[PDB]
Amino acid sequence: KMIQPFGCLLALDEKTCKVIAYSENAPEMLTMVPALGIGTDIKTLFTAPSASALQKALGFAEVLLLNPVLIHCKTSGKPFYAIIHRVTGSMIIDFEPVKPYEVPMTAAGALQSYKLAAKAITRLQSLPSGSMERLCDTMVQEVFELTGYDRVMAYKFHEDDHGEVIAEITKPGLEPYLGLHYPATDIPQASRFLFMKNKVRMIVDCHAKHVRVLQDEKLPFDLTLCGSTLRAPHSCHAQYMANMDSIASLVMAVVVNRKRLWGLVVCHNTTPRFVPFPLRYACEFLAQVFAIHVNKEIE
Amino acid sequence: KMIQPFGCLLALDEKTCKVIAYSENAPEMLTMVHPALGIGTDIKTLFTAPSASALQKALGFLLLNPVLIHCKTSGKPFYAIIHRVTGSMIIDFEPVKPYEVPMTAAGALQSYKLAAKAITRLQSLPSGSMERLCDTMVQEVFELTGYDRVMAYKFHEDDHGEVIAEITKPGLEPYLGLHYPATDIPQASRFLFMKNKVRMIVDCHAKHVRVLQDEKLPFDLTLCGSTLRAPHSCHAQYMANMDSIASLVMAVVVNDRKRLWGLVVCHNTTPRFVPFPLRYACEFLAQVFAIHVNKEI
Ligand SMILES: *[C@@H](C)[C@H]1/C(=C/c2[nH]c(/C=C3N=C(/C=C4/NC(=O)C(CC)=C4C)C(C)=C\3CCC(=O)O)c(CCC(=O)O)c2C)NC(=O)[C@@H]1C
Ligand SMILES: *[C@@H](C)[C@H]1/C(=C/c2[nH]c(/C=C3N=C(/C=C4/NC(=O)C(CC)=C4C)C(C)=C\3CCC(=O)O)c(CCC(=O)O)c2C)NC(=O)[C@@H]1C
Repeated sequence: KMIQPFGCLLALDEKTCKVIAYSENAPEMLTMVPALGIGTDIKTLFTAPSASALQKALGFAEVLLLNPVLIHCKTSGKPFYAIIHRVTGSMIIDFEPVKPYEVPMTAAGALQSYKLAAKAITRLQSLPSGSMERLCDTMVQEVFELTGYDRVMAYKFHEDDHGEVIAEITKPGLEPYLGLHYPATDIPQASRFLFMKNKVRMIVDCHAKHVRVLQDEKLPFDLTLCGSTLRAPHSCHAQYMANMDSIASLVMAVVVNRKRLWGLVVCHNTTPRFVPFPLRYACEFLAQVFAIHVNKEIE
Repeated sequence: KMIQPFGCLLALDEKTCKVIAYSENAPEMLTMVHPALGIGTDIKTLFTAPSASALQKALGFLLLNPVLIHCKTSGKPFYAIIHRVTGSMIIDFEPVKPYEVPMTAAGALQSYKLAAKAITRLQSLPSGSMERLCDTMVQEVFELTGYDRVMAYKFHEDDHGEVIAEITKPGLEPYLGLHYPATDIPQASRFLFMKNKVRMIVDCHAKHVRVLQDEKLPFDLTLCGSTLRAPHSCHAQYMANMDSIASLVMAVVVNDRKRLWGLVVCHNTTPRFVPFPLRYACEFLAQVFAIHVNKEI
């Protein structure tokens, strides 16, 4: 029930379209502090066509969900990307903030993001088969040019489930990890499914003060939120990251197919870092492609 | 000096950033009709400030397209697509429904993601069959665009064209295997096919619109590369006899030793428009198709 404080979270009831859980920083972020709490209808917060654009999604099944919806707060004119997913009877929105001079550029930032992702995919296919080393080298390189982080590493999970840094690129001056071997318990099991579930997963600042999520108290159970892109890490991984002077990361999951988590393609930064939803989504596609050629060379 | 009427055009002086030529419809599309728009207008008066400063930043450009803009009072939104010529900067304006503006980026990711699916089905093909390559592409395109008819043209060594791959909606006469003379496509239309990469005709019976420029302009304003450009009135008549009212053409250039190897072509039986992000995503699907075509050769 914790989320990172670079965006905010709102869950709604699918039938009524009324807030049934909100993150602690939502009302400061989305209104002028007409208020926001349990109960709020969403027409009272955004402009009409953002509001009208959210309600259409209720109807779309999750084989027709198209993110991000670009929204504008009613009064402030403040613009966010809204990022939807569905857990049985309930909608859950991640809002992520848009700088104002990006609003005119949102279609062609989308297009460019995929354009780089697609090209890097071409460089992948044209590679001669046989070598896991040049493949995984190309993967981490392309991801480095694509994402700008301070370090990029692939991992590979052996049958014991422990991992070996099998590939690596960094900006000049940083200590290497290429080759090293760490224990299978360094990544807990329920974390491993979560990676499998949210194909891309992002931590903007491990020293962030995290924020709480408040649900309607007339619900007899607790609502599932670990799908949200604003999922807050465990405080244990946050200290591990700070000690090793990696403060941001972005993760990609390597699921082959007999379906298994093979590995992870990862970026680490030594200062804060935020990449917006159009990129993260491009990386979903690169990840699948990479999973397919990894499985090919196993054969 | 004419453009298709679904959009409107503007060209700006590269130095002063005021209008130096405008399409006749444009005062009606951009202003809800000095006259609000003519030779001399500052675009600062036409649009809203961040839409205007979005445009002024392209004067320093590398160019990314399309820039969504809004008009001053109405708030009508447009995709604004930009390209460069010698002393000026040209803008095509295309219409964007006001209640889909929240869905712009998602309609942009959703198109380029389908194109990228087609690119992997192509590259995973067993090599050694030009017939298998084209048959997939025209079927991949056939699902991406949704026109009534997709075909491939191959240009022989005497420049005549052959329909070497096709897939259609059921009930239409197939044109597969047909040959046609070289004079059906003049050489200037082939160079423009190489330069625009992807060209669209929305309604070959649409009445075309003239572009007016101040005649004291010290150079001629060329609309060669403008996504609105009208067809020559000869092709709009040949299209009607074939029952094709709208098309979408994607050139297949090899060694980009540059030569136009052929075309991937979409014809439809009723008017049909597709917004620029998709066309942009197919602009890459063609390049990947030309790269595999050259391998087979
Ligand atoms: C505390 C409860 C335990 C814990 C939790 C935890 N760890 C992760 C993710 C990673 N931990 C990694 C560990 C290693 N081991 C190495 O040798 C190494 C190089 C210095 C690292 C970083 C590791 C590889 C990951 C994967 C993510 C990554 O950035 O590479 C998580 C998931 C975080 C999330 O919410 O996304 C949790 C909860 N880790 C411990 O060490 C404790 C035993
Ligand atoms: C009048 C000046 C001449 C003319 C001009 C013209 N033609 C095109 C494009 C095409 N013409 C095609 C012709 C054929 N011939 C066939 O047998 C056949 C199959 C039934 C067709 C469609 C042809 C293949 C094209 C290419 C475009 C396409 O639809 O695939 C153009 C270019 C139009 C533009 O502005 O983009 C012009 C100017 N065509 C004639 O027939 C006259 C002799």
